[PDB]
Amino acid sequence: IKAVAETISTGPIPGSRKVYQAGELFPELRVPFREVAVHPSANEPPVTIYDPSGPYSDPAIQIDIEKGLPRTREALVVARGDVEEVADPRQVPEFPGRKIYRAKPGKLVTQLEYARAGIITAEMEYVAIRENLRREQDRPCVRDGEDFGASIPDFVTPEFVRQEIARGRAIIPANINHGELEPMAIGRNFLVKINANIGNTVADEVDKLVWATRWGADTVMDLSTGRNIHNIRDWIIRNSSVPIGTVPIYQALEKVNGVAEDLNWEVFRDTLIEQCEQGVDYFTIHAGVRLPFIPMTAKRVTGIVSRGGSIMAKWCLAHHKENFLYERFDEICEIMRAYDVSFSLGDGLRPGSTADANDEAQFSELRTLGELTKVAWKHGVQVMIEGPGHVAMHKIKANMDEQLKHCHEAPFYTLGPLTTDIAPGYDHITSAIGAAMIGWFGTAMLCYVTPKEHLGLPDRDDVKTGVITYKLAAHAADLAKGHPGAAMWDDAISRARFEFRWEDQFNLGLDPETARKFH
Amino acid sequence: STIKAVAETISTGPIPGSRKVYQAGELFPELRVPFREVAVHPSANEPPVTIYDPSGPYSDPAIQIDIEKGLPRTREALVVARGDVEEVADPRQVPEFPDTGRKIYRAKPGKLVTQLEYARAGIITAEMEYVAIRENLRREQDRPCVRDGEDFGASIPDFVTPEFVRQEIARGRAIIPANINHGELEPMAIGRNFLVKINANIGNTVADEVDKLVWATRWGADTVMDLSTGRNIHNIRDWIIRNSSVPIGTVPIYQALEKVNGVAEDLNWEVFRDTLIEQCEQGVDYFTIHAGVRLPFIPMTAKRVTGIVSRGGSIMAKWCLAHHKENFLYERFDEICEIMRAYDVSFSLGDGLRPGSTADANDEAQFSELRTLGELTKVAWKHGVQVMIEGPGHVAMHKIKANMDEQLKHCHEAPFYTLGPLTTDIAPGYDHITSAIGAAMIGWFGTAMLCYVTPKEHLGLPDRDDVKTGVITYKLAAHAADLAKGHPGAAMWDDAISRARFEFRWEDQFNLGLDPETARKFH
Ligand SMILES: O=P(O)(O)OC[C@H]1O[C@@H](n2ccnc2)[C@H](O)[C@@H]1O
Ligand SMILES: O=P(O)(O)OC[C@H]1O[C@@H](n2ccnc2)[C@H](O)[C@@H]1O
Repeated sequence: IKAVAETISTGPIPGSRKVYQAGELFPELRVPFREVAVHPSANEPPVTIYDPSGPYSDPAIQIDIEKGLPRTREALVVARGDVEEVADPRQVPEFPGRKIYRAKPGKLVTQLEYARAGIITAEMEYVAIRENLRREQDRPCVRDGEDFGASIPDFVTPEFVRQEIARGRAIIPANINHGELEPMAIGRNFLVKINANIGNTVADEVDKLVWATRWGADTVMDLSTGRNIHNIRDWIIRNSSVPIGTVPIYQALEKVNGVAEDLNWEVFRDTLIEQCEQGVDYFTIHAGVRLPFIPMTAKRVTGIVSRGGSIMAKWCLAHHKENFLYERFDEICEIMRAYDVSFSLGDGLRPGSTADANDEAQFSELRTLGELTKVAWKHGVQVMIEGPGHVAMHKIKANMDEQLKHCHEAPFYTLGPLTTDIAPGYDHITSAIGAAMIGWFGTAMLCYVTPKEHLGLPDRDDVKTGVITYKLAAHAADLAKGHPGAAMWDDAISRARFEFRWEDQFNLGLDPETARKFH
Repeated sequence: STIKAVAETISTGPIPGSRKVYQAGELFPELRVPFREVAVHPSANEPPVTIYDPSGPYSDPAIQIDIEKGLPRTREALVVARGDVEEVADPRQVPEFPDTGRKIYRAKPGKLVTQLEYARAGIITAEMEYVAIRENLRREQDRPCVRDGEDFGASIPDFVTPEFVRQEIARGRAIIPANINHGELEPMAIGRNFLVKINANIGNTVADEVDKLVWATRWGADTVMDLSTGRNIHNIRDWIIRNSSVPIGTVPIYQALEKVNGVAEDLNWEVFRDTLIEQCEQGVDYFTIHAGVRLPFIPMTAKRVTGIVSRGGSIMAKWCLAHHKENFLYERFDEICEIMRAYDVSFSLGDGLRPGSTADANDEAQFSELRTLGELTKVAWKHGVQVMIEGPGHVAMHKIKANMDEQLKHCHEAPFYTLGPLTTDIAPGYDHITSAIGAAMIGWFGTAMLCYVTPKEHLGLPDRDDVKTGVITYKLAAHAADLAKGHPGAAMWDDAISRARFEFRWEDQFNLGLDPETARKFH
């Protein structure tokens, strides 16, 4: 509590300052960016950089993790008139005022539902502003890139955001119970986003949360297992300005003392409700691990490597019945749409080795995920699809084409891929290669990999390394795609290099203090 | 005294988890071709895994290292045996290395001497069999084979034979950098149809540099370049070459420039010429030479974001603008070939006009130079000199294939040798990563050798630890390319380590990684 209050890193990002752009449709919005001014003699405008760090890097805002972040999104949600306060919330150190919400009976609360109704929500304008990086349409816009048939506009408008969401091609993860959130969008026609994984002291985890988003993590997932992951997660969500994801089966397994066999729908249901009221923005759910797909993995070089996938497979095998997450998929949807939680359909059968890439198991699950996508959309629930994994370079394009076709252009969310298995200790690098390429091919979010992958638990230095690696991978992809806003950054830093403006070069880099130190 | 400094600092002995093994030549029965081998747990019932090993005798317990004497000159006797070279009457003489045991050689007038000349003459040399054996990683030659990859129209065989190697050299599509005066060399091949090689740069105390050489090759550097500037550069380089089992490259203009006291305008042919001969006799295996930076090309760089970033290129640009004359490396190219051919030194045609930023990638100057390199290539071949081509640079991902396409066409499939490329400019201090991305991709598209990049790129001088990070980063990039190309030897390594991860054989997982000590420590 107090041990965290000091250990966490706050203050402006070295070389820059927090700036805000206000909304027009919703005049009270303040959309955050960070700004990097260069030498006056350079005679250039400051450079605007996308910033997921939150109020933590704004000295005007008092931080107190014991109280949580300001709930600056709560008012915009209540004002829509479709949510009511939950009379008696579910209940499980404890986090020390916050009302808990749920859609009114018969009301529609998801971003997808709103978008299909023709409605531009506050979150949507928020995202449109955020995605433009304060660029003005004052100069001609010439595209240099190859985006493989994507529809990235010269300039994002709130109406474009609504169009993308309504068609299922973008999502805004935004539980009505995460009032702290600074809205972001995931989708091919926007900037490539990245995810940081946290989870095994409360301070340590909040710390990694703040550290991860300080350096550019766009979402964070709390992958905690073991004792007291509910209370733990309170501390993270209340103090997070980025979307927070989870794998609900992890906690459900704990309730049944780590026995996959003893898992059931009731425990999983209770867990969902608990996490919905908590403010979790997306759930990874391995509903595509079907009974008959499991024997397809017996011949694999590395079997089933997914944690969530292994758990479901163990249940299916012990009972010899169809995956109950797959079975109750409609009932899962009826819960999530009441709070606007997004689906992240998991790859239980992802390749754990390049030998296993693009095999029958992986693709069978993938095509099943596409089917479930349409069922999710019918209930008005937003979706993204999870991908591999270990994939040699010549198979990465093929991964992307299978997803695009079989999953109806829903956003893709990958773990790497790692492009070779032979370099433990450097897996952030083997995966950065695969991550940059697949993002180029159209992947919307990249889950990070740290050097400790396959070996140990990431400390806050491994977290940073991972985040910086994936930020540069994501940006390399934006640039190759010809994203309208990518090359101003590269050109700014390159003009500084040219003129020997060493300080501007450091301040414009993903990691200014490391660059200055090495110089 | 320097010798104590050196012998104490350098890392020697078995590479953790593996042991030096040799395969004997058959065409040349005295050849001993090195690999390293990693045995896995007996309960796995698997043969040891054979790994390509450029570490040299430093990790061979059968050999007693002694830097004062240099490395075993195991190559001298095969060179001499051909009867095409003779001792130099009066060798050029420039902490000095005790170079008393080494005869210096030069081609006899009218004799064949270069690997390219022998190859075109239908001759299979000791270096050719050596590399063919090496490239096979001790795999079984009489075996059905089916390849899973996409090599974009390469000509990779299921199994490398000495004649395949000869054929590749003769058409100019592969080289073997091997100066007759580098008797310590363990021969290696560079070519699209062989394993992707990597290069580590060192240079700026002698013991500092010899350590980096040993450290670099220990972790998998296939060649090394001594990019030293300033004073003592000839004498330092003695300590490197005599103690290198890998090919050593330089950029001769760096030294030529020092002889004329930093003034690029005072360079001239006489000083360049004398530099070439000195390094030829020293045993330098390849010369990066920026002969494509032509006078009319220089104003094209004016419209660039970062202009001319090549050090060698900038030096030549300065000379040209000052004397208002065509690049003399270009004008006297013929004479340069006649010198190199007499010692079998390979050309590395430098990219003086490479893009220093993604913005300038694939522009007029870059490609104008590339087509010129392509024309110099034919002239070099006419003189019987081996050639590889140097390339970018900073290039965003979507422009990378186009680079390979232009190179293959205009430079007639000669081997390509890239520095990265870096695929974005905004991560100083992580440029080994931004460039690993480009390097793996262009390796996949057919690039033969990848010049590495460390976290210090653009910022500082790499220390011991930066050199290793760069080397490991490029080894995995080069391997990622081999795997994606469907190279017949690549999958075995990845599969072995994946079986170890699956069966929870931690020791084996550690030992089969590019960096065993790190993995064990992280675990
Ligand atoms: O599938 P398992 O349970 O192994 O791993 C879940 C974690 O891996 C991430 N992921 C992303 C794509 N595939 C998997 C997912 O977002 C979460 O961070
Ligand atoms: O062009 P300059 O003189 O800056 O750099 C030459 C170094 O950079 C390497 N290189 C490789 C491809 N392009 C450049 C070349 O092999 C040598 O190692």
